[PDB]
Amino acid sequence: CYLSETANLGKLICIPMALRAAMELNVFQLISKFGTDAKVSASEIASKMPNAKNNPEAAMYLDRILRLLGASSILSVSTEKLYGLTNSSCCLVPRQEDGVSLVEELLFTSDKVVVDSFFKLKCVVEEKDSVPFEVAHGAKIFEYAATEPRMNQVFNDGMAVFSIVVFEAVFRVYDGFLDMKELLDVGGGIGTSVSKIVAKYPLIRGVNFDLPHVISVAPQYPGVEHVAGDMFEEVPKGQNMLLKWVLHDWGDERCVKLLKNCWNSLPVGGKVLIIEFVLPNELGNNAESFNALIPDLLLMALNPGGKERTISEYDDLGKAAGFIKTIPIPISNGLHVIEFHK
Amino acid sequence: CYLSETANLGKLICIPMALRAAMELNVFQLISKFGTDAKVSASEIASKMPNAKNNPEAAMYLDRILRLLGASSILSVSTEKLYGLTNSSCCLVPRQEDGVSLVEELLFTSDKVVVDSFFKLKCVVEEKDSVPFEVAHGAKIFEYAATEPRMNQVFNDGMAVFSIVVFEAVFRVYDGFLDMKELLDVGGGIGTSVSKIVAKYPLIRGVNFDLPHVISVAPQYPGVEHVAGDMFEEVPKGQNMLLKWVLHDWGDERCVKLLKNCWNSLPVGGKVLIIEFVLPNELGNNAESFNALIPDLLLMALNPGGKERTISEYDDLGKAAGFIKTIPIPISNGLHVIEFHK
Repeated sequence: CYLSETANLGKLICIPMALRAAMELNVFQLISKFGTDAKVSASEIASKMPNAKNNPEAAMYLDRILRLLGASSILSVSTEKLYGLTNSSCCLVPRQEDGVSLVEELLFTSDKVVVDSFFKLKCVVEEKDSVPFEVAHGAKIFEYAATEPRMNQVFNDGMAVFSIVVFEAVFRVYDGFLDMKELLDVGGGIGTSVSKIVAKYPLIRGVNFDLPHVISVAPQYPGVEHVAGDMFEEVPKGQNMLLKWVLHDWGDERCVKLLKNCWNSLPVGGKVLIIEFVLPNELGNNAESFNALIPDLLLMALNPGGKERTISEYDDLGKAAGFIKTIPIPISNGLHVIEFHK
Repeated sequence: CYLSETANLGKLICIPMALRAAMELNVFQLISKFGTDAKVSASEIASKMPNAKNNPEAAMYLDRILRLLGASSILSVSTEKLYGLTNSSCCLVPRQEDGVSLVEELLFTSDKVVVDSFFKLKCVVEEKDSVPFEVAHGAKIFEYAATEPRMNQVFNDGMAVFSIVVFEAVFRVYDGFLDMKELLDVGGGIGTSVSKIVAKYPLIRGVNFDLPHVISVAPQYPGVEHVAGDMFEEVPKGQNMLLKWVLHDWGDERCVKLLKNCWNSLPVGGKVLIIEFVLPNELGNNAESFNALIPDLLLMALNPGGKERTISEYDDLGKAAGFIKTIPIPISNGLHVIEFHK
């Protein structure tokens, strides 16, 4: 009956926006600053909030946003209501170690520019060659970013803090980093990714490869030697090559051409490591299943032409260039490390 | 484990914006226009979209979206993917009788002018007397809606549909109407409510009562006398009064005067009927909880004066006006008739 689905389906938008506002207001942190498995009032949390000081009602409005995150299991409740951090609410407290937390990723996935793009998802389907983001902002995404600092930050801050947790995950399972001479990181960005590798495997020689306009600003890393160029023209010579989140940006023709350029500048007895989220064929309310789908949608909103992929499809791509024995390694919740051997 | 909490919290934004594009692309009617327990595929669904006749990749993208819906169980999945309506997917298919769905309501809860307002939920906690809608748009809700047809209509079409399903329930459960001659709808707008009531119970002389400019347009219905005026000044005399989704738009001191004025124009054994979704005293992942939270959020966003309330709070209000019996009557998933007996 309807008055069922008015709640089931009507909560769907309400939760993320309530979460977002909580993140924006620190909440998840200010709560942790009180203790281990602690349990706090709205009136308290708002008391540890500078620009609330001037607002009386600060208390009651916060209690209304929180009880939603409560009922959502995103927070935990006791009785004046008392909220406390949860398993999948701890990823929102920045570590005292660095400052890391899922916050920066999530504030990006749900940014007005991402959602305003989603608000036009119905266009990939109706109009051929429509870019939701373009339809939504009337600029090529890279044009927009060039003139929109806040948008640029949010994207970079996000795919970084993310990349970190993605790498901590690979520096836990994967062993293949022991017994490497050099990795050549393709579309390596400004080298951070590999910087990380060089420092936990000094055994390795670091080559960051990306476009000249990128490389020119890349910081200087011990082990990381930068090299500018067009990976679609020619990847540089090397033994081990990284492709973390590069193939999902690109189609099939183009994905091959890059994977080809890698075979060439790679010796026999040597592999291209490809760090991705592999799309199961059995999609379910699995984090396996959802870690592929989130990007697919983001990829449809921001990059009509990219796509996440099933282990079947990587193996088709990473073979029509001339590889064999594509050895996929499960890492966590879908993070595979599809090895492409020459 | 981060890489787990990146889907649980990550999906929270994608699902809604997917459902939207789905409803918008008209996916739930087309899967139905196939059969009863039909399992259909993007390729076919696409060919039914006359707008997607000329966008080759049409199907490919629809598939990419519908996947995300399958995972979350809006749709149902099988093996190419084949999807079909479900209990929920169903409540988004316009009925043979009336053309009614949750669609119009869910397309409003998630409309851009509402999300935009959600993207300032935090303002309610910080800046005192702040109204996210106003922060986000410049205008007050009504200023904006008078110069913005598309928004105005979306809001009507949603409030419309919601009422229809909300009553169908009331009437399946509440014995009180059979046993009434006069019903005065206080804040009835164009009195579409007190019509539905009189139409099903024609021994009732209905009175619809709202402000001149509202009443100034209401149409004419059999068994309904319209009456212009200001409920917070005087309320017309009447055997019984209805107050559907009124109390919740106002704060305690101002609900009390409205209910006072009501108690002043009632005979003894007269009663105010309060139709609200009621805030449970302990919340959870239950339709009784969200059916109260969703509106309590939309309020903070669009009218922060308004709140949802607990049966005990509604009772305190009534008693303040000098009624003397509160009979809470559960209807469905949190929906109530609360009777204030004079």
